[PDB]
Amino acid sequence: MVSQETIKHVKDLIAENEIFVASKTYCPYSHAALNTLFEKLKVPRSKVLVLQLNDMKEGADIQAALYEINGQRTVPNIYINGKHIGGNDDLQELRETGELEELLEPIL
Ligand SMILES: N[C@@H](CCC(=O)N[C@@H](CS)C(=O)NCC(=O)O)C(=O)O
Repeated sequence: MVSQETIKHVKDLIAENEIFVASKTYCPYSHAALNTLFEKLKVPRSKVLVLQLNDMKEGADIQAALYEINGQRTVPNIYINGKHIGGNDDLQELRETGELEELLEPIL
């Protein structure tokens, strides 16, 4: 299983960044989520930590830690202000119900 140190590291990165996005360079859904955040929602790049797990030594451990934490297995795995949003579909869902704006206010 994933070490407790890895779990702690991931929890820390999520808490230290207004928006946290576990991603993979070749993931169509990650491109979509980031496009929405940066271009459509105009979120400042400095407010988002984007980790391309497929390009990181600990990428695999981080993805397993995330499953341990929130039960999600896929990327993108998005958090906004420490609150787990989910994947791209989850992000788009919140926009359609008009609930994403209230979450981004403190960040924008
Ligand atoms: N419905 C999900 C789909 C995400 C998805 O399928 N991501 C792929 C990468 S393109 C994935 O995580 N596959 C399993 C893995 O990479 O471990 C979303 O909208 O985020």
